[PDB]
Amino acid sequence: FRTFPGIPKWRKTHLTYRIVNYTPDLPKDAVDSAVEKALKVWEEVTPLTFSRLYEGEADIMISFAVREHGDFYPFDGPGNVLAHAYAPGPGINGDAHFDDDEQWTKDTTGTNLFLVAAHEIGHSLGLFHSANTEALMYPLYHSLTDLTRFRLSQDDINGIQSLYGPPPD
Amino acid sequence: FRTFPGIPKWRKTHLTYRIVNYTPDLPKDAVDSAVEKALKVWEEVTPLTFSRLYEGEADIMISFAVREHGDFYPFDGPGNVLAHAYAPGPGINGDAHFDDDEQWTKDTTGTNLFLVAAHEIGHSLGLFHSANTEALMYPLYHSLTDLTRFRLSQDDINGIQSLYGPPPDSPET
Ligand SMILES: CON[C@H]1C[C@H](C(=O)NO)N(S(=O)(=O)c2ccc(OC)cc2)C1
Ligand SMILES: CON[C@H]1C[C@H](C(=O)NO)N(S(=O)(=O)c2ccc(OC)cc2)C1
Ligand SMILES: [Ca+2]
Ligand SMILES: [Ca+2]
Ligand SMILES: [Ca+2]
Ligand SMILES: [Ca+2]
Ligand SMILES: [Ca+2]
Ligand SMILES: [Ca+2]
Ligand SMILES: [Zn+2]
Ligand SMILES: [Zn+2]
Ligand SMILES: [Zn+2]
Ligand SMILES: [Zn+2]
Repeated sequence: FRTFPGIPKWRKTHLTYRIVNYTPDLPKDAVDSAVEKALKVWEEVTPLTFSRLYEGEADIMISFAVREHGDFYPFDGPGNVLAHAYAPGPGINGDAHFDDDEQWTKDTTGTNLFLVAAHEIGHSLGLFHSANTEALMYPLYHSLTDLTRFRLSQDDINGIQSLYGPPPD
Repeated sequence: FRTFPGIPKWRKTHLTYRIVNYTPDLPKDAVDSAVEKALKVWEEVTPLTFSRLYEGEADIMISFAVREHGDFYPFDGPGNVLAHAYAPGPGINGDAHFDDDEQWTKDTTGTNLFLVAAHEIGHSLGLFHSANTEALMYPLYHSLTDLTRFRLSQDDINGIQSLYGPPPDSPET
């Protein structure tokens, strides 16, 4: 795993998230579920808890975008960069952006929203790209048919606990 | 990507550089622009920033030299070795020297100063020679045309970020 104990991690255990907009690719219920599931992968092995907001600035602002979208890193059309996120902090830090030029799907027939969102929130919590190839934090989208086999790698758990510790239970 | 033995890296996130002398090959402003652009490629993907000094010792002392020049490794005349730089650290470390027996150029008609300067500053920041053929840090200068297309390869990016991490306000690229 790769962390950089200069860069601040979140100073609190309870984080807020807000889904700012929805992709035409999927039913709003699936976006909500994918995000919820992605957040749970991390709450499970740390003492981090999350709550949703519908107005104001949540710590982790989640949005779909295309090309230029208000930050210094424009998306690139179809494929390649699927989404990006910023490490802990105020403002844009902790935010996660998803490229709508990708076809977001609940299965593996396009870009699986859940898996990429899980990786993105990784970034939102202070995790950087892992060198380990089976890690969720590995920067490579494998059109991984077996979503039924997904499991956070020991590397991912080791990395996120390095910053926040284990769950209290 | 490779690092120097022992992972030396700068501890400060902000470094100073000073251009000590100028080559007869190019006007001074073109030398300055090539160096600025060479520093900029790395600034863009790390938390590192740089500031120019015009007197005294900057972390990264940049100079043109020929044959013996006051250090352990004399240059070798036209061709072959083009420049050499030192790993992060005090004094001579972090410095970058360019062989003036090469024809330093703004384009590809001679040895592109920008390109070799970018590889040298790589060295000054802690990166060693990549075994990956398309990495700026591959130790071979080549028959490249499009300077316009220039972008650090992922291997160079993963190298320098393994050392410094990415820009604080930026995603990992
Ligand atoms: C080294 O840069 N690589 C990158 C930059 C960007 C990324 O990691 N964003 O978080 N891409 S990506 O968008 O293709 C990507 C994003 C999420 C992911 O989840 C499993 C795997 C790959 C891969
Ligand atoms: C033993 O290493 N081989 C070497 C030693 C020396 C070097 O790497 N200086 O940094 N050379 S070189 O001078 O030919 C060289 C320098 C810069 C460069 O930038 C794109 C490509 C090649 C190639
Ligand atoms: Ca894209
Ligand atoms: Ca935020
Ligand atoms: Ca879409
Ligand atoms: Ca020095
Ligand atoms: Ca030479
Ligand atoms: Ca010359
Ligand atoms: Zn963005
Ligand atoms: Zn990523
Ligand atoms: Zn020298
Ligand atoms: Zn070199």
